Amino acid sequence: ARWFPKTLPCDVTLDVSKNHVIVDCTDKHLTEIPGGIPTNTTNLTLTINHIPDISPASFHRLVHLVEIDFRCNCVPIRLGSKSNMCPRRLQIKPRSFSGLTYLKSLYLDGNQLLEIPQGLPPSLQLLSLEANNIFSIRKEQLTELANIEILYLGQNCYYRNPCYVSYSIEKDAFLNLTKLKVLSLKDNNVTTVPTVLPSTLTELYLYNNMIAEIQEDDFNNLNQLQILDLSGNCPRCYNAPFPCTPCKNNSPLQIPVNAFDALTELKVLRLHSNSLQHVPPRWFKNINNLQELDLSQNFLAKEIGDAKFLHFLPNLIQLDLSFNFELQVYRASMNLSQAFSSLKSLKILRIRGYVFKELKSFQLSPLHNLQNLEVLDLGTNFIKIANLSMFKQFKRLKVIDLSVNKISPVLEQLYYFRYDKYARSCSCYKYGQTLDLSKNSIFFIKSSDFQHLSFLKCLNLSGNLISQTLNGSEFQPLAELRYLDFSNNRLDLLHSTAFEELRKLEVLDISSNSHYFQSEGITHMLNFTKNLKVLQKLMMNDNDISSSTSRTMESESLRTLEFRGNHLDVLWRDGDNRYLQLFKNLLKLEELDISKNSLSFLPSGVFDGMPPNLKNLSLAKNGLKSFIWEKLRYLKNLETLDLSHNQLTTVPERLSNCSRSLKNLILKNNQIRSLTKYFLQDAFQLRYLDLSSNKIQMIQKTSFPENVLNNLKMLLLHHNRFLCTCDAVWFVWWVQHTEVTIPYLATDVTCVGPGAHKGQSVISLDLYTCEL
Amino acid sequence: ARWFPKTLPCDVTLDVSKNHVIVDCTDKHLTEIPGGIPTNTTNLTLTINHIPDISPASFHRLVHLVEIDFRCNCVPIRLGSKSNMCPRRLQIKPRSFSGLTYLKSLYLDGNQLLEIPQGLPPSLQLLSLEANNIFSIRKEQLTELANIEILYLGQNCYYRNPCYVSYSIEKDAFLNLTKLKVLSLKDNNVTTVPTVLPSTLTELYLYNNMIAEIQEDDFNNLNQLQILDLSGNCPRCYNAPFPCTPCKNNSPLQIPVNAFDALTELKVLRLHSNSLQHVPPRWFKNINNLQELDLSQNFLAKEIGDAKFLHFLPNLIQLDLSFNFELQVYRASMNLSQAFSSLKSLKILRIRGYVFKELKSFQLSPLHNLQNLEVLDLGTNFIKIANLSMFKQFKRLKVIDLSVNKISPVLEQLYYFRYDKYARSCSCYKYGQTLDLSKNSIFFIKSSDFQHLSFLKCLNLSGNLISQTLNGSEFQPLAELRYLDFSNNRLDLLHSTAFEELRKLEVLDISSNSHYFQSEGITHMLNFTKNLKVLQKLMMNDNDISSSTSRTMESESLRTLEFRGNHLDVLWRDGDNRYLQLFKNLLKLEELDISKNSLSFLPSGVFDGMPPNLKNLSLAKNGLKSFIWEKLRYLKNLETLDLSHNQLTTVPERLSNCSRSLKNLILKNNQIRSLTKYFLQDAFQLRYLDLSSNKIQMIQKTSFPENVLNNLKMLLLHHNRFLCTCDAVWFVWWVQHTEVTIPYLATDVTCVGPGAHKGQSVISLDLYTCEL
Ligand SMILES: *[C@@H]1O[C@H](CO)[C@@H](O[C@@H]2O[C@H](CO)[C@@H](O)[C@H](O)[C@H]2NC(C)=O)[C@H](O)[C@H]1NC(C)=O
Ligand SMILES: CCOCc1nc2c(N)nc3ccccc3c2[nH]1
Ligand SMILES: CCOCc1nc2c(N)nc3ccccc3c2[nH]1
Ligand SMILES: *[C@@H]1O[C@H](CO)[C@@H](O)[C@H](O)[C@H]1NC(C)=O
Ligand SMILES: *[C@@H]1O[C@H](CO)[C@@H](O)[C@H](O)[C@H]1NC(C)=O
Ligand SMILES: *[C@@H]1O[C@H](CO)[C@@H](O)[C@H](O)[C@H]1NC(C)=O
Ligand SMILES: *[C@@H]1O[C@H](CO)[C@@H](O)[C@H](O)[C@H]1NC(C)=O
Ligand SMILES: *[C@@H]1O[C@H](CO)[C@@H](O)[C@H](O)[C@H]1NC(C)=O
Ligand SMILES: *[C@@H]1O[C@H](CO)[C@@H](O)[C@H](O)[C@H]1NC(C)=O
Ligand SMILES: *[C@@H]1O[C@H](CO)[C@@H](O)[C@H](O)[C@H]1NC(C)=O
Ligand SMILES: *[C@@H]1O[C@H](CO)[C@@H](O)[C@H](O)[C@H]1NC(C)=O
Ligand SMILES: *[C@@H]1O[C@H](CO)[C@@H](O)[C@H](O)[C@H]1NC(C)=O
Ligand SMILES: *[C@@H]1O[C@H](CO)[C@@H](O)[C@H](O)[C@H]1NC(C)=O
Ligand SMILES: *[C@@H]1O[C@H](CO)[C@@H](O)[C@H](O)[C@H]1NC(C)=O
Repeated sequence: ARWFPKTLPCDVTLDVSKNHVIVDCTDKHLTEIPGGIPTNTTNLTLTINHIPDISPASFHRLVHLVEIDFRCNCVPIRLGSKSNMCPRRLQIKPRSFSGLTYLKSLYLDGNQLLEIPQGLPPSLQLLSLEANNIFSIRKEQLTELANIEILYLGQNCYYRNPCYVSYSIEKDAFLNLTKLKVLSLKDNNVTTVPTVLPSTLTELYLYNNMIAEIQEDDFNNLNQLQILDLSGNCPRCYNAPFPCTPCKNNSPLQIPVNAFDALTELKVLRLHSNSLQHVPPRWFKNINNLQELDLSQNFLAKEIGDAKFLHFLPNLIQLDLSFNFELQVYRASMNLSQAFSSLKSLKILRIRGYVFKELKSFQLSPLHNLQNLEVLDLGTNFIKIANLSMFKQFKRLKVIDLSVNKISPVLEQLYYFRYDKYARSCSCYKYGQTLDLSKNSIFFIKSSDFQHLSFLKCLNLSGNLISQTLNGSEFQPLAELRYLDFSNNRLDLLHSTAFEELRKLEVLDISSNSHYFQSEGITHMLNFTKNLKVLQKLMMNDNDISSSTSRTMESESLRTLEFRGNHLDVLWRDGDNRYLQLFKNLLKLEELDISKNSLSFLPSGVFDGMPPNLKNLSLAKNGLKSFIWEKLRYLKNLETLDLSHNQLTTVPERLSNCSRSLKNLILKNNQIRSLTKYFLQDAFQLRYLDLSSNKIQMIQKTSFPENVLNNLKMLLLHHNRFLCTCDAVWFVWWVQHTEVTIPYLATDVTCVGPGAHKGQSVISLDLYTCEL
Repeated sequence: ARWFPKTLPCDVTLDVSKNHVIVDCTDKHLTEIPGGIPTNTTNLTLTINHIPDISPASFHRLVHLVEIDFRCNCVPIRLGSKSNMCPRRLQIKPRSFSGLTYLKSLYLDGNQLLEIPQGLPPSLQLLSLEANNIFSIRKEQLTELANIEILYLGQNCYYRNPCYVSYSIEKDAFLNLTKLKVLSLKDNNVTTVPTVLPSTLTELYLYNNMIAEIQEDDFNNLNQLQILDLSGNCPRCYNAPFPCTPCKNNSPLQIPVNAFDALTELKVLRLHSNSLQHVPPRWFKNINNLQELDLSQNFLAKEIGDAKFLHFLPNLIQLDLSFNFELQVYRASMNLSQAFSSLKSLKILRIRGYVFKELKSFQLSPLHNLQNLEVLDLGTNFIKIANLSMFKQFKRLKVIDLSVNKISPVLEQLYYFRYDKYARSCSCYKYGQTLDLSKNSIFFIKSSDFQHLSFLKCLNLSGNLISQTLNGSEFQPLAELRYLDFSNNRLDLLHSTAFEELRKLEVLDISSNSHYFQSEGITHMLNFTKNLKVLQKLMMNDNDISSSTSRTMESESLRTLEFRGNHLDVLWRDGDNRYLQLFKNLLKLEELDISKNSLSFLPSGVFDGMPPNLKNLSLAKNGLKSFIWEKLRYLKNLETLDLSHNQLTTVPERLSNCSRSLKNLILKNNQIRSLTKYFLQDAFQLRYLDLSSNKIQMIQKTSFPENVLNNLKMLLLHHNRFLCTCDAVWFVWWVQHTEVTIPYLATDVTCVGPGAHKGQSVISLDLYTCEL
C-alpha cells in the first residue's frame, strides 16, 4: 500500500489549500532534531523535547519554514519536571535563523534563555520568549525586530522563575518597533510603564508586576489600543493562593484621573487585584467604546453602593466586581447603586464574593430595565436567604448563578484567585433559562419555593442537602423545565411518582444520591421512569445501587441511561433471576453505561435482557474475567462495545459470528495475550478496534484479513508485548506499509525482544536476515 | 543455614505443645495433592484448589491425620468462579479415609458430591458437607457416623445451589447418632422437622427452609438443646435481597404453644423472618434460661405494644425486634409495651425498622430501670424528631445507636436482610458512652442540642448535613467528650476557635468535609489545633485541601495526623515557600499520613519542615517519580517509611548513609529494576523491607550483606521480574537456603526467563549446569 514507510517520529500533515507542510514532533523524547524532515516543511513544532542546542545545521534545508515552535526544551527549574530536570539552557549558535527567509513565527518559550536571540530574519511577525531569563530589554537588541507585530516577553521574572532584580527596560526601547501590535510584559517584576510605546499597539499586557503608580502621560500616544491589562499591580493578597506582596501603606495602584484620555479605541480594561478603593468617574469621560471591565479583587464594596463612574459606560457589555468584600464583615444585604441602571448595553454582571446574608427583590432593582442582561453571577456570597420568586422579573436572562451560597428555607474552578488565568502551558445552558443553585444548603423543597418561575428550562440543585422523599408535588410550578440536575443530594425514591410533575423534563441527573441506596432493606422505586413521557437522558451514577423493590424500569422515551458506579453484581447475583430484565422495557434505550459495577462475570440472561435498540454498551472497569462473546448475538443493533479496563484474556473465535453489527470494539487495558486464528474474518462492519495495553506477542495475517483492516478508521495496538522474531515478519511488514491509522507508532509500538530488539520500535525494524 | 530447602508449596507450622504439624495448602492452584507432605502431619488443608479426585494414595503415609480440610475443590456453579469453572465433581475412591484411625474432623463442603461419603473411620467427630448436592438422607448412609458429634449438611438445595425437589429425610435417620450435638440442615428445602432426633443435641439449625408447621412433639426429647434456629420458614419477603417465597395466604410459621416445653436448657431461640403476628406467652412457660431471642423480620409491630411474653423472660440478655414495621404505614411514635420493664437481665435491645416519626422521652420509660441495659439500637427508623437530652436517663448505657435516621432540628452493613448471615466462605465504643447519630439529617447544631449530655465520651455525627462555621459554642455541654466523629459534613473552618469547647477531646475526625475546601479563595483556618490541649489524633482525610489562610498548624499534644487525599502538591507548588512548615510546630507528632496528595515530587524544604519527633511517614500513592534519599537525614526519628504505590525507579546507593533510624522501609508497587551495589550495607537498624511488585531482575550478594538480612523480621520480594540465568546463582542459592521470612516463595517468587524457566518458582530451581 505504501512503497516507502515513514520512519520520522513526527506527525506529518498536508494542507495544500494552505500550502502548509506541518511536521509536529511534540513530546517525542527527542535529544536531536530528527533527520529526514520534509524539505517543503512550513510549520515545524519541537515542543517538549530535550534538544540541547540549535545550529545552522538545524534548519539548513528547511527553506520554506514560516513557523518554528521550539518551546519547553529546557523549562525553568520550578515549572518543569523534577524527575527529568533540564541539565542546561538551550544553546543557540549564530545565524541559526538568518537563513529562514520566510519565517513569520518563532516560539522559543521556556528554554532558560538569557538574551533575545539575534540574527532573526526581517519576515518575523511574532516572537515569543516567555519563561526564559531575559529581564533587561535594550533597544539595541530589538533593532532586528523592525517588522515584529506580536512580542511575548512575560514570565521572565516572577516567583516560579525568579530573576532576583527589577525588570529593566531602556527608554524608548520599543518605540521604533513601528508595526508592533501586541506587547506582553506580564509576570516580570516590572516597576514602571515603559515609555514611549509605539502608537500602533492594540493590546498591552502589564499585569502581575511591581508598578506602584501610573503616570498621566504613560499611555497618551496609544490611540489605537483596544486592550489594557494592569491587574495585579498592588495586589489584594488576603487568601492569595500564590506568594503575594502588597504595596506599602495599603496603597492602591495610583492612576491619575486623566491617564486614559488618549485610549479612545479601548474596548477592554482589566484592573483586577489593584487594591482600589475608588473608581473615579473621570477615568472614563473619553472612553465611550469600553465593552469589558474587570474590577475584581479590589476594595470596592463601598464603591458598589455609589459607583457614579457607571454613568460613563453605556456601551459596556460585561462588568466584574467579584471579591471586593470588606475583611471580617458579614454585611446584611447587597447595596447596589442606582447607577447600575445606566448600564444599558450590559450582558454579563458578576459580583461574586461581596459576602452578604440576605438577598431581597428590591436590592436587584437597578437591573430591572437592563434589557440586554443575560448573566447575573452572585456566587460565593454566603447568602443564607433568597426568595427564588424574585427572579419573576428576569425571564430575559440566560443564567442566574447563585452557586456556592448558604441558601436554605463556565468559568474555571480556580478563576478569581489564580495568579495568571492566562498562563500558557507547554452543561445545561443550551436548554434555555438556567437557575444555578448548586452547592447551597437546601435541605427541603416545597412546590411554592418555585412560584412565578414557570419559565425555567434548567434548574441546578446539585450538591445541596436534599434528604427528601419526592412524591411528585415538589416541582409543580416548573412547567417548562427540560433539565434537572439533582446530583449530590440524598434523594429517597420511596414513591415512583417522583419528578412526574416535571412534564417537559428531557434530562434528569440523580447521580451521587447514594445515601438511601446504601441502607439495608429500604424501599427503592426504580420504576419511577414510566411517568416521564419525554425523558431522554437519565443519569444515576455512583449511587451504590444494589437492591430494588421494582424489577423493571420502564420508559418509552429514554435513549441514554448512565448506571455507572452501582452494584449490578449484587442485583444480578448468580441464582437470582429477578433483575435480569431491569432495562428490557426501556424500549428506545440506545446508550447504556454500566461500567464500574463490579461485574466480574455476566450471568446468562443479561444479554437477552437488554432492550432491543441498544447501540452503545459500556462494560468498562468491571474486573470482567470472562465473556461469552456469542451472547452478543442478542444485541442486534449493537455498534459500540466498550470492554476497556477489564481482565479478559481472549477475543472471540470469530467476531463476525458474534455480532454482524459491531462497529467499534474497545478492548484496551485487558490481559489478552494472543488473538484467535480467524478473529476478524468477515467482520466487514468493523471500523474501530482498540487492542492497546494488552499482552499480545504476535498477530498473524489470518487474524487480520486486510479486507477488514482496509475499512478500519483507527487500529490501536500500542503498549503490547510484541516479539520481533522472524515469525513476526508479516505483522512488521504490514505495520510499516499500511494505510490504516495506528497512533503512537513513533513512541510506544515496540518490540519486547528478543534481547537485541528490546525497546526497539516496530516501524524501524529491519528483518532482512529472515530473507537471506 | 538450611541444609534441605523447603520446596513444598504449602505453609507448614509446628505447635509442639499440641503436636499439631499443620500443613496449609489453601489456594495454591494445585491439581494434585503435592508430594512430600510430612508423615507426622496432623492438620492438612487443601481448600480452594482444583484436585479432581481423592484415592487411598491421597493420604497413604499420613498415619497421624486428625483433620482433613478439603473444601471447595469443585464449588457449585453459582457460588464458584465463573472464569475457572469446575469441570466435574470431586471423585472419592473407596477406602480413601478408612485408614486414618485418628481422624476427628473432615470438611468436604463445596465439591458437588452426590452422596454421603462412605468408608469413614469411627474416630470422626466432625463431618461438614455444606454446598454439595446431597438432598436425601437415609439411615443406612449414617450408620458409619456412630461417634459423630457435629454434622453440617446445609446449602445442598437452595437458590444458589438448587436441587429442584424437596429435601428428604428418612424417619429417625439421626436417632442412632447417640453423640450428635450439632446438626445443621439450613438452606436445604426441608419441609418438616426431621424426627426423631437424638436427645443429645445441643444445637439444631433448621433455618431458611420450607417448614410451614412445627408439630407439638417435634422437639419433645431435646432436653439438652441450647440453640434452636427456625428462621426463614414462612419468610417475610418484602424488599428481600434474595429470591423469597412466602407461605400461602400470608400464613406464619405455625408453632404450637407447647412446642418448646422440653427445651428447659434452651439459651438461643431464633425466629427471624417467620412472618409472626403474635408471640404467645405460653411458648416460654418452661424455658426459664433463655438468653438470646431474635424476632426480627416478622409482623410484630402491634405485638411490640403488648408483648406479654416478656414477663416470662427475666434472664433474657439480648432481644432483637428489628424490621417489624407495617407495610405502607408511617406511625407517629413508638409504642413499647410496659412489659419491657420485666426484662431485668437485658443488655442489648434492637428495634431497627419499626418506622416512626418522632421519638419522645416517655416512649422509653419502660426501659428506664433496666439496670443492665448496655446497647439501645433504634437505627433505620426514619425518625424525624428527637430531643437528645432524653438520654440523661441512660447514662449507664454504652452505645445509644440512632444511626441512619432523619433527625433534624458492630453489625455488618449486610445484616438483617442478608440471606444467610452465617454462610461460610471457602470505632469509638472503647472510649465510653457513645451516642451514634451518624447518617441523619442534622444541618445545624447549637449548644442546647446537647443539654444534660455531659456524660458522653464519644459522639458520632458522621454523615450529617452540617454546613456551619463552628466558633466553639456549639458543643459546650459535652465536657467529657473524648472522640468526635465529624466526618462527612460541610465544616467551615472560618474560625480557629472551632471545637475548642471540647476540652477533653482526644480524637477528632473531620475527614470528608471537602465542600468548603473546594471553594477558591474562601478562608480556611487550619491552626484550630492549638486550642485542643489533649488532642492526640486528628484525621482530615479526603478534604481536597489545596489552600490555607494559616501557614502553620500547632499543637503541644497531637501525635497522629492523617492528611490523606488532599492537595499538598498545590500547597507546596514549586516556588511557593509559605506552607513548607505547615506541620513543623506539631511538636509531639509521631505519625503523618500524606499519601494520596498528588506529590509527584517533594519540594526542597518539606523534610526540613517536618516536626522533630516524626516516626511513621506515609508518602504512598502519590505518583512520586523521584526521591532525594539523602533528605531522610533531617528525619532523625524516622522509623517507618511507606513509599508504596509510586513511580520510583532506584533505591539509595547506601541506605545506612540516608537514615540511621529507619526500621521499616516499604517500597512495594514501584518501578524499581535493580538495587544499588551496596544498598543495605551496614543498615543495622533495618528490620522490615518490602520490595514486592517491582521490576527487579537480579539481586547480588553485595546489596544484601548477610549481617543485615539476619536482623530482618521480614523481607518481601514477590512479584518481581527475576532472571534465572547463571548470573543469578547466588540469589537462587540464597533464597532456597535462607532462614529469613519471605512470603509467597511457593506462589509468587518466580523466574520471568530465560525461555526454559519461565513461570518456574525460584525455590524449585536447579542450577547445577552453572557448576559443571
Ligand atoms: C524583584 O526585584 C526585587 C528588587 O526590586 C528583588 O528584591 C531583591 O532581592 C534580593 C534577593 O532576594 C534581596 O537581597 C534584595 O534586598 C531585594 N531588593 C529589594 C529592593 O527588595 C526580588 O527578589 C525580585 N522578585 C522576583 C520574584 O524576582
Ligand atoms: C424498613 C423500611 O423499609 C420500607 C421503607 N422504605 C422507606 C423509604 N425509602 N423512605 C421512608 C420514608 C419515611 C417513612 C418510611 C420510609 C420507608 N420505609
Ligand atoms: C469571599 C472570601 O472571603 C473570605 C471568607 N471565607 C469565609 C468562610 N469560610 N465562611 C464564611 C461564612 C459566613 C460569612 C463569610 C465567610 C467567609 N468569608
Ligand atoms: C502555521 O504557521 C503559520 C506561520 O506562523 C501560522 O500563521 C499558521 O496559523 C499555522 N497553521 C497551521 C495549520 O499550523
Ligand atoms: C416571596 O417569599 C415569600 C415567603 O417568605 C412568599 O410568601 C411570597 O409569595 C414570595 N413570592 C414573591 C413573588 O416574592
Ligand atoms: C450544576 O453545578 C455543578 C457544580 O456547581 C456542575 O458540576 C454541573 O455541571 C451543573 N449542572 C449542569 C447541568 O450544568
Ligand atoms: C405529596 O406530598 C405533598 C407534600 O407533603 C402533598 O402536597 C400531597 O398531598 C402528597 N401527594 C400524595 C399523592 O400523597
Ligand atoms: C413500581 O413497582 C412497584 C413494586 O414493584 C409498584 O408497587 C408500583 O405501583 C410501580 N409503579 C409504577 C410502575 O409507576
Ligand atoms: C400500644 O399498642 C398496644 C397494642 O396494640 C395497645 O394495647 C396499647 O393501648 C397502645 N398504647 C399506646 C400508648 O399507644
Ligand atoms: C429537650 O429537653 C430539655 C430537657 O427537658 C428541655 O429543656 C428542652 O426544652 C427540650 N427541647 C425541645 C426542643 O423540646
Ligand atoms: C460513625 O459511623 C460511621 C457510619 O455511620 C462509621 O463508619 C464510623 O466507624 C463511626 N465512627 C466511630 C468513631 O465509630
Ligand atoms: C459564636 O456563634 C454563636 C452562634 O449562635 C453565637 O452565640 C456567638 O455569639 C458567636 N460569637 C462568639 C462566641 O464570639
Ligand atoms: C490562626 O491563624 C490565623 C491566620 O494567620 C490568625 O489570624 C489567627 O490569629 C490564628 N489563631 C490561632 C488561635 O492560632
Ligand atoms: C554519609 O557519609 C559521610 C561520609 O562518610 C558522612 O560524613 C555522613 O555523616 C554520612 N551521613 C549519615 C547520615 O550517615
